[PDB]
Amino acid sequence: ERPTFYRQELNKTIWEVPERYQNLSPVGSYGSVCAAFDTKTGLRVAVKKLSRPFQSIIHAKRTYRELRLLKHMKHENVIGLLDVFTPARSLEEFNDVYLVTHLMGADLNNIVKSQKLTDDHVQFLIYQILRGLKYIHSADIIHRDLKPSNLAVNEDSELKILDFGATRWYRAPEIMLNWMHYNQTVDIWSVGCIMAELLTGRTLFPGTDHIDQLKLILRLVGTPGAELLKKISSESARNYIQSLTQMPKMNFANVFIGANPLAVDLLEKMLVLDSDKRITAAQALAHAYFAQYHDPDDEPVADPYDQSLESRDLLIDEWKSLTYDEVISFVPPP
Ligand SMILES: N[C@H](COCc1ccccc1)c1csc(NC(=O)Nc2ccc(F)c(Cl)c2)n1
Ligand SMILES: CCCCCCCCO[C@@H]1O[C@H](CO)[C@@H](O)[C@H](O)[C@H]1O
Repeated sequence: ERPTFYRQELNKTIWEVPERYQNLSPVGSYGSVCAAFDTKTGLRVAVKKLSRPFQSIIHAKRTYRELRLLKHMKHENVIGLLDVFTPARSLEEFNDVYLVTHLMGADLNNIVKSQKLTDDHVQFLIYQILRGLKYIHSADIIHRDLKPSNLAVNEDSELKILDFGATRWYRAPEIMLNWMHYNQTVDIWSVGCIMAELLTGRTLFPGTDHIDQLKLILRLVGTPGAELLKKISSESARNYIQSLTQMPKMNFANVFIGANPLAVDLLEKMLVLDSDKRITAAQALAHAYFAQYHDPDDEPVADPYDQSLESRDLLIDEWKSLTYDEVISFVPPP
């Protein structure tokens, strides 16, 4: 039935968790996190107690979005939920939400440490990012903030996409410019930036501020062509682009000296200024770069995700009751 809970003071609050979660050890103070050992499954886990989840309409709305999103994500290369619990026995005593996931003690920076990786290692890591992206994108979700710190990787370089949200170095140029109709290929831009860095051992676009970032990008990809200029709604944006000194797109072979030509080719297809022209995640997985990994029969797709439900304007007690239903309805994975 209901598990037996135990109480323990941790992170300046009294945590109340199932007996199955042992040796809680704080690893951070959105919400505070402890590392634990799950005696039921035999896994090391991260247990997150949400901070102030139902303090305001906004916090309530965010708690619900976060829970619904994590419950929906069921893929090897994306973070998922091992468990969700509340010590509450009713809606009326319900106030705290805890989320449980695989403990991931390293991100892509922790494993890569500014060093060149081998080409075979890059194929495996990027393959996994694109396999997870195919799945996220198939749900009609855009990550919007893919970077090394949002990618968990175990010592065996098995990788999961996360969202915890220099922080600007992997952002698509349109995002830097506050465009308002992004497509999924904003994430593909980020993947190109990550991929370039893994190969070379160096940040591709290490901008010092917002405008320097755009400057570095344009130096590599070129100033916008006529086709792209035709798609610019903003009269000021237009005027500005028209007064630029046309630089040709650099040749990526003379930037990524030494690299597998297949890698250089993929990067050319990812880092195209015009978002409409960037390769998609599904296309990228079929690219010859990934021949040793690609398997069309095990690159699964998600059920559709309804984002209008979290975009409602509801009362706190309404979001709290809806979040409660989500807690109670959780079914752990096999
Ligand atoms: N700061 C916590 C500490 O980790 C502990 C923990 C424990 C249990 C459950 C979750 C996290 C954290 C890190 S990552 C995360 N949440 C998401 O990444 N959500 C999310 C949103 C949109 C997406 F598209 C995807 Cl792919 C993922 N929260
Ligand atoms: C200073 C020049 C910056 C380059 C302009 C960004 C081009 C990005 O590409 C643009 O993406 C938009 C956002 O989804 C789409 O609506 C457009 O169709 C697409 O061309």
